[PDB]
Amino acid sequence: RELVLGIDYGGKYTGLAVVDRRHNQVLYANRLKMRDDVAGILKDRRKQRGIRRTAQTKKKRLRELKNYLKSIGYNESTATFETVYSLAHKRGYDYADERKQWEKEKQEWEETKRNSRHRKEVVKDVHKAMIEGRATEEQIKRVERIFNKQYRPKRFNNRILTKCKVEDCGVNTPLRKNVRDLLIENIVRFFPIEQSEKDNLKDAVLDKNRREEVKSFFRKHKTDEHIRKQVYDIADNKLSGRTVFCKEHILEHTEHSVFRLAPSLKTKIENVLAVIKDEILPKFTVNKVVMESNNKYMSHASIGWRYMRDRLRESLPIERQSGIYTAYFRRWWGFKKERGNTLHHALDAVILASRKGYSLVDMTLNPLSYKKGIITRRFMVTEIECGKEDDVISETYREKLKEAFKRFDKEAKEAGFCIKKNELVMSLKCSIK
RNA sequence: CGCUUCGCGUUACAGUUAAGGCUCUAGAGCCUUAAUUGUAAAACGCCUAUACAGUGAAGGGAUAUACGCUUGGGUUUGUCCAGCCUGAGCCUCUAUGCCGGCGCCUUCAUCGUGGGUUAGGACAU
Ligand SMILES: [Zn+2]
Repeated sequence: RELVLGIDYGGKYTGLAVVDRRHNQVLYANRLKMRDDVAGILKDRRKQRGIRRTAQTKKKRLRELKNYLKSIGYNESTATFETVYSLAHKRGYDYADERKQWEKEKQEWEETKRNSRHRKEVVKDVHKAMIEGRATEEQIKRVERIFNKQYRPKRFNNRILTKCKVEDCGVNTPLRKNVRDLLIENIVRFFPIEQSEKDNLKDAVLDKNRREEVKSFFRKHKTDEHIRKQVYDIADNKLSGRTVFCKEHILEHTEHSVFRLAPSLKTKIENVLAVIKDEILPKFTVNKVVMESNNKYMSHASIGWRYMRDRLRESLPIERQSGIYTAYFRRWWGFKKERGNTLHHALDAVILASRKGYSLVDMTLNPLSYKKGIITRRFMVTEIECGKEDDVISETYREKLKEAFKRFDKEAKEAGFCIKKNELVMSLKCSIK
């Protein structure tokens, strides 16, 4: 009995099916929803880790400055100590601190810039502080090595690590800005020009400030706009992330032959395997046809596909059907493909595990306050949500808040809630229920 | 998946200022709410003492070194991991921070007591 389990893996939903290949009977067919909340949770972890390690570095800098200043005779009371210890909590940026994310971060930088200073300002301020406090010059020079000190090393050059795709080498892929010579040529191999012209284009695009010859060639030669964009991405050194798999396999990857993967992808695959282990109990599948996508003559094995095959063998022929046959037998057996349809995923899993014939008669079936016994935490006017405006303890600003959220239904500056030193939004105490 | 500060915000304490009042007899005190200044905390825990930071000097720095490879250790638990930190030869793969000046290797004095991780993915319960 050829019980073949077919798994169609989308970016969000996943279809599972088990098709007895005699008479193309279907013994199991199901859909499953994958966890899409893991990347945001990891982003929350990254933000929390950055906050905690910034606080820890602040503690280390404060302890070091306190120890040094008490060593050179500047006790806590010293008017020369309090000024320097006050500027230690606010040392400022040392000029060392897709479009939506850029726009978003750009605003917070300006937000930080509108209410902070440059390292040089806090430093010239500790200068004037210790130049009238009789600190000679060496001691002021030694507190500049505490203000302008990095405690945890900033190591970001070789962190995002990707292995190769061809599966017989899992070596470290280089960054896109290191193997540009192997990158640009990967474009020009599929070009209808002479090899000498290929080398001339290599020399022109590969920096050397010779983009005018690149533009002249591109005006002269008929070349696609996406290839135009890729070449100009190579030439302008705007490349980000690692290269598309290792150097010896950039130019040759037409032959076939995984502990590292995205943890969101890993937990999606494990959820699918959790459902698979609920298929495994009552069905012994002798073969597995899997096509893992987003939504022969195929491309290389996907990292999620490879991890899925390895974990399926751990929990056996596990093949990957081409998209041509699956797409053909799909619409030809009725209906078409819909992105985000769970039924479509289930029926693609049914088709994937089915024994194909040829010429339609086979496929059957933040801390809080605890004063006076009542909880009252402070929330900014931006952080106060509608419906819960009555929890504000401040009766002086309660009417003002509700009126602004009704009369006016930037708005805070219009409503006059930017009353601070740097015109920041004020915060009100709200009674937590 | 990740490094890193700049902040913002929260809580706790100690002050100051501005309103809106309760009590004593124009004044005094404290009640709330805003703003402002200063300090501290932001996991608990686990693991470091053979570890970690500072100080000054000789040493290497594209035939150093490691964020790179192999194998461990901490986090690490009921169990396995991810990430981060790190030991040890490793240099095959990964690559270079800054304008000799950063990191690194020992070394006295190290009096020091400091350091890493920290609620995320699965199974069982
Ligand atoms: Zn390769």
